[PDB]
Amino acid sequence: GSLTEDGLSYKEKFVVRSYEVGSNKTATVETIANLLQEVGCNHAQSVGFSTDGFATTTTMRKLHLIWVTARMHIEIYKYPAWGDVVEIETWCQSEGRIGTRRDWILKDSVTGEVTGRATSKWVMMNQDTRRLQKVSDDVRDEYLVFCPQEPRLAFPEENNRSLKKIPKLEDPAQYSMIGLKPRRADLDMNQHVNNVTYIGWVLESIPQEIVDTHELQVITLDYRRECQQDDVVDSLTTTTSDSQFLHLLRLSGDGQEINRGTTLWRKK
Amino acid sequence: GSLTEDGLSYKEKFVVRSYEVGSNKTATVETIANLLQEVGCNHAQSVGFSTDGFATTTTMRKLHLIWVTARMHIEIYKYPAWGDVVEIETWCQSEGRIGTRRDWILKDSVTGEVTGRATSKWVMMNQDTRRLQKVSDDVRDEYLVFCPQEPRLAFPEENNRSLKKIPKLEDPAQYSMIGLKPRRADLDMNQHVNNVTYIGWVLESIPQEIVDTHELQVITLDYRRECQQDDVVDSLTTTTSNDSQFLHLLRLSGDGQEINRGTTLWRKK
Ligand SMILES: CN(C)C(=O)c1cc2cccc(F)c2o1
Ligand SMILES: CN(C)C(=O)c1cc2cccc(F)c2o1
Repeated sequence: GSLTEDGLSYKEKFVVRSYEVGSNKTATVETIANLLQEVGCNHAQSVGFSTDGFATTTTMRKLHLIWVTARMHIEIYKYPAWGDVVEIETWCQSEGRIGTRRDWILKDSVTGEVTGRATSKWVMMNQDTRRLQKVSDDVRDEYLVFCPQEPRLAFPEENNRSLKKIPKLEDPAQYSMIGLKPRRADLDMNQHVNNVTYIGWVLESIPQEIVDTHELQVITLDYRRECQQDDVVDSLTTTTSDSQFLHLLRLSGDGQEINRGTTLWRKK
Repeated sequence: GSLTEDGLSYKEKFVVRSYEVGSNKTATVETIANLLQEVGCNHAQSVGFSTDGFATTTTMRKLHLIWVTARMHIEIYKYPAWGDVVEIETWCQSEGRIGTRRDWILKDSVTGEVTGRATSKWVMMNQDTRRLQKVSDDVRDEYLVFCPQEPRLAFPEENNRSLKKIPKLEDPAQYSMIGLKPRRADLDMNQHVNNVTYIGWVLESIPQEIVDTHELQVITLDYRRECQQDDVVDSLTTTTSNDSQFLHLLRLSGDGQEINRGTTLWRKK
């Protein structure tokens, strides 16, 4: 991969692998989410930020500050098949004192057609106390020289799906998958649960008949709290409708919320 | 990737990804196992066999016959770091009427040094009845034109670890991880549990202190029976031993039916 001509975005190509595809012989949404993370990491390395998933500066590191995902929104028009080459372009933008945004555009390398798009909201947090904080001028100016100055949005449309408020699922849930636990393959280099595992956990409570007859078109996920390595999760889903679902991940014992989200599925 | 000059082996390069590494910032053994699987699949595609993990012929497909892994053996000398380029060469050999063998050699692309090696034994099974069978001349002859004629072994040594008999762990196990269940990401295109998930499950019962102070050098895993999508597994481990060795057993959570057995060898960091 490489930074583009103006140095304000990064592109990379990936060939879809045999173990990365589902029953349709096309990439799963978790494979897509892993590729989004990989290209984000390579963009951070290319300009000198940390390469641990937190994309921090030396100033943030001394203060024990990190960037954490608050929301992920992905829309796929066509999932790439096994052996296909997908090109992904990514860029970031500061969103004032609130935090930052990372956007992505996925294209079929052969046709040049846009096959997907994604956006994510990130907030600054002290890694020890877990307390959020606004972004100061000093940290903001370190990032601004690597971002487009004029707004560039993967989801420009007014009142689009990426910015909608997600309600809390009410008990009883229509469907559930209980007792979900991470294994070492679900952890990152810092022993934290990888963000993509939560997408997988949300999808576990979708009935297999839906997965067999529909394709996932849109997923919006809010991240409220981390699942620790020794935590156990319950995945809950209720149909709200194309088929739409409301989702909730919570700790198996006390019922503490870790994530909430929505999915939109199209009949095959 | 591509078939080599003589057409009897296949090579492919991979760059280690950010989400593919563990706490050491180097590729996990499950990332290595996935890469071995990917290069095996690309080798099968290159010569016309099926690309579903079973590497079958048209004759096998009509008879509902598939190849399934009976044993996997991996030895890693150096795990590649994030951003490193690893080159993997793979080839197959028929092992008479018993089945076939697939071998791999992993190299550091920059230095050319061998950083790992692996071997796997495959048997022919009817997909529906799950009954094993010997390999007939007709099936054997279809594969032989794509294999070296003279023996070529990733593990040539006379008393090598890849062919040792594995005993059955006796209760009580020293360590355990109970209630392990596959999720959709653990399944292949045919909705079967991916072979690499079992490696992950075996490793779940190794204490975290061992993982934090040692590096996995060798893993030998026997595959006895499949874990279905709605099955639940228990992973059991007992120390058998600057080197630590363990004996492993995966079995169904309820009736205790064995699905896998294996051994691991770890060296102090
Ligand atoms: C969540 N954060 C802070 C990031 O991922 C991030 C921001 C950014 C700006 C310019 C260039 C980059 F590579 C950037 O990475
Ligand atoms: C487990 N099996 C049967 C295989 O993976 C296999 C055997 C083989 C022989 C020549 C060339 C190939 F590509 C081969 O693939």
